[PDB]
Amino acid sequence: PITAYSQQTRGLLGCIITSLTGRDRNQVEGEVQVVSTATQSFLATCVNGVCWTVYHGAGSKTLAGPKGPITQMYTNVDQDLVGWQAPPGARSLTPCTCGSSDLYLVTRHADVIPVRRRGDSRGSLLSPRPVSYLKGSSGGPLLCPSGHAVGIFRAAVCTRGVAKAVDFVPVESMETTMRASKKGSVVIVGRIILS
Amino acid sequence: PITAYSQQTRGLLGCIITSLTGRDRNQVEGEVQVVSTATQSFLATCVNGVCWTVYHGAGSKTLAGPKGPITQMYTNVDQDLVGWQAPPGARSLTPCTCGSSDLYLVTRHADVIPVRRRGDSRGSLLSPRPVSYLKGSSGGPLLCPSGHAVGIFRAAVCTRGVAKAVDFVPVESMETTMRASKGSVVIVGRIILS
Amino acid sequence: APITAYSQQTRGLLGCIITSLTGRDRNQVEGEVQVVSTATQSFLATCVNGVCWTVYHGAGSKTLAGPKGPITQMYTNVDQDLVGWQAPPGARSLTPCTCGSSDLYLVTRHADVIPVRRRGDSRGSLLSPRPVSYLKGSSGGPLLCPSGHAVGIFRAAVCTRGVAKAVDFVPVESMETTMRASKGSVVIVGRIILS
Ligand SMILES: COc1ccc2c(OC[C@@H]3C[C@H]4C(=O)N(C)CCCC/C=C\[C@@H]5C[C@@]5(C(=O)NS(=O)(=O)C5(C)CC5)NC(=O)N34)cc(-c3nc(C(C)C)cs3)nc2c1
Ligand SMILES: COc1ccc2c(OC[C@@H]3C[C@H]4C(=O)N(C)CCCC/C=C\[C@@H]5C[C@@]5(C(=O)NS(=O)(=O)C5(C)CC5)NC(=O)N34)cc(-c3nc(C(C)C)cs3)nc2c1
Ligand SMILES: COc1ccc2c(OC[C@@H]3C[C@H]4C(=O)N(C)CCCC/C=C\[C@@H]5C[C@@]5(C(=O)NS(=O)(=O)C5(C)CC5)NC(=O)N34)cc(-c3nc(C(C)C)cs3)nc2c1
Ligand SMILES: [Cl-]
Ligand SMILES: [Cl-]
Ligand SMILES: [Cl-]
Ligand SMILES: [Cl-]
Ligand SMILES: [Zn+2]
Ligand SMILES: [Zn+2]
Ligand SMILES: [Zn+2]
Repeated sequence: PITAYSQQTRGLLGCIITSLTGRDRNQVEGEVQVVSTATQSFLATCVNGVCWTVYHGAGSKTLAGPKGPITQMYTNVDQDLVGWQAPPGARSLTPCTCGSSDLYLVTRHADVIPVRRRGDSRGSLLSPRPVSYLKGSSGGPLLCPSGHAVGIFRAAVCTRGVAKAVDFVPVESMETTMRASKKGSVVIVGRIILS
Repeated sequence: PITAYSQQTRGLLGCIITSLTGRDRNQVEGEVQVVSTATQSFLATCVNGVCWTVYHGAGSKTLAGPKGPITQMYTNVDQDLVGWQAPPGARSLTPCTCGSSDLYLVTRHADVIPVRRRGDSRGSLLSPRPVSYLKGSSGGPLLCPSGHAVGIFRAAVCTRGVAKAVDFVPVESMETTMRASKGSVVIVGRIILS
Repeated sequence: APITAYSQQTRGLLGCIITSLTGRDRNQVEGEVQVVSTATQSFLATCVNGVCWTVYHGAGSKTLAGPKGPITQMYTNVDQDLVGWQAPPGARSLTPCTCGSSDLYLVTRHADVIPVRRRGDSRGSLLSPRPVSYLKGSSGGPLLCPSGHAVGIFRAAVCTRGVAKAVDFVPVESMETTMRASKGSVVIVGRIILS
């Protein structure tokens, strides 16, 4: 069912300047936004109109947006989780409600990697890959077979440079951060379309 | 016998434009090229006129050339291998025929690390070093004592931040690849051998 | 702890790049630990007795950008992963520790003050482990005793499964053994003030 492809929209130049100005008037499209500070790149996934990514990529940094920089609405260092108001045009994934243990991690290179959930915030890859297959995909989505968000990719367990299992912030942890709330900008340099 | 030294030729700014334009009018020299996207760096080894490197660094990107960007001539994801037409000026290594297990790995820093081959695509360092010695040297060559290409550095077995063994695409897999068949990757430096 | 810290960014990537090329940094220098960068990677440097020390695996044999142009290395020790420059005017200097305490504190680029238990000449254990990301990019940062004196600089970490448990450092002694025995410039892009 689940397939994906990537689209690069900027170079490092556009990125650098966008970061400095915090002003991105490119058209936002897709559910998964390929994201970057000037010095490191990772993914940001959208759920419930909020654009979620990891703190170990974003920091407390703002998001470059059409009317200037967007301050983080949510920030949870303990859960390695931040979130901005999703910019106009960005599609939002719906949270999973079926309880499927068969998860699908989508990577920055638009690979769809099977995972079996074996814990609340953790699961094993059905076939190990070199860690390069995952690196730079933090803040990417884990999807159930219906393509609903179960959680966002946070870390991976590896040995001898081969990743055997993953760690993610579940979608429930987001609801808990959301309720509990109640120099450079991060830049959208591409996206990953789903289906 | 084997020795090697490095030469940088571009800054990151130079690299950024050369990447976007896709046009590199610099003089290509050496057998091993220090290569970079705008955002990561590794190596590319030339063998029999083909300029090889790793997919996990270069993706499916073109290579900035003196008459515009050059499209990958080979792309084997499963082996983590990509190849371009070697750009004019580059020198080319010849595959090893002597079957030696005494390999020698050349790094981006130009260190010549002795490796004992212990499998088709696998070998051990005679004395371990910190992973930082190797990191960024994917696409670099592993050389027999006579200075010929046996393979191409791909990944490393490390623990506690020290590298003990390596994994490399053998020069035969390249022959199999050859038989079967936004930004450009940029040459920002090179490594001269002897 | 009597020891607390915060960081100040002073440059961005474009600013860093130019300054690397020129090797001329006219920015006013402050604090003991300097956030340091080549164009393509970033780490830390610590001042002890007028000498600004960092890791070779970050700086190599690069000059340091200075107010009257680039500063050649005063000490280089690749066996120990150690390099040092004359501390540029403005830079405050920590003092070597003499109490022989084993209750060390690692300071990171994100201004975290991590407890460590010295368990060897040049090695220690984190009192409570953390994800490796907490340490990455903090090489050349200070390990301090309870009195805020230097015992050594952060060099490497022992990790498994993405969690850092122990660390490896150059002792301050080894620097005194270096002191007796003996294209781009590295650029300061921020600092970390201690107390
Ligand atoms: C308790 O739950 C967790 C659980 C985890 C926590 C945590 O995970 C960070 C993880 C640990 C480390 C890691 O997994 N390995 C070394 C193993 C090999 C690589 C595995 C491949 C991919 C991994 C997803 C990934 C990644 O792609 N990152 S990335 O995109 O490349 C990038 C650096 C942003 C550019 N994540 C990641 O690589 N890294 C950090 C922190 C926090 N860090 C900080 C600051 C100081 C950086 C604050 S919080 N917290 C946590 C909490
Ligand atoms: C079956 O044989 C192999 C066998 C291996 C395969 C594979 O190896 C990638 C390897 C696994 C990981 C790794 O070794 N460690 C974590 C251990 C610590 C570091 C050891 C130091 C240096 C290592 C050589 C090195 C390196 O220098 N890389 S690099 O230059 O710095 C750089 C990021 C590109 C800039 N290689 C590398 O670091 N990494 C990838 C893929 C493919 N990946 C993909 C995409 C999605 C990225 C497609 S194919 N395939 C494979 C196949
Ligand atoms: C004998 O004592 C030691 C002992 C160790 C030696 C050594 O260790 C460097 C260590 C080994 C490797 C490592 O620990 N891991 C992969 C594990 C996961 C990460 C742990 C997190 C943080 C670590 C502190 C740190 C760091 O933050 N680095 S950094 O800032 O990000 C950066 C790349 C510079 C930008 N250091 C570091 O990560 N790395 C290298 C060399 C030498 N290297 C060279 C050249 C060839 C590069 C010359 S010497 N020497 C040594 C000597
Ligand atoms: Cl390691
Ligand atoms: Cl800048
Ligand atoms: Cl923090
Ligand atoms: Cl990390
Ligand atoms: Zn579902
Ligand atoms: Zn030979
Ligand atoms: Zn003391």
